[PDB]
Amino acid sequence: GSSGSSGTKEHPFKCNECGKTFSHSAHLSKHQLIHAGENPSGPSSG
Ligand SMILES: [Zn+2]
Repeated sequence: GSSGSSGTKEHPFKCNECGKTFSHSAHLSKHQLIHAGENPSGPSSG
């Protein structure tokens, strides 16, 4: 058949923390640092 029913979001890199997608890894890896607390909280509320 085919690997990827959906049309868009066909990037080889997909974040598992949120569910994002990046064409290149460098982008993902970098976008991952955001999940590892890399900014001062504020308006956040759990
Ligand atoms: Zn993410």
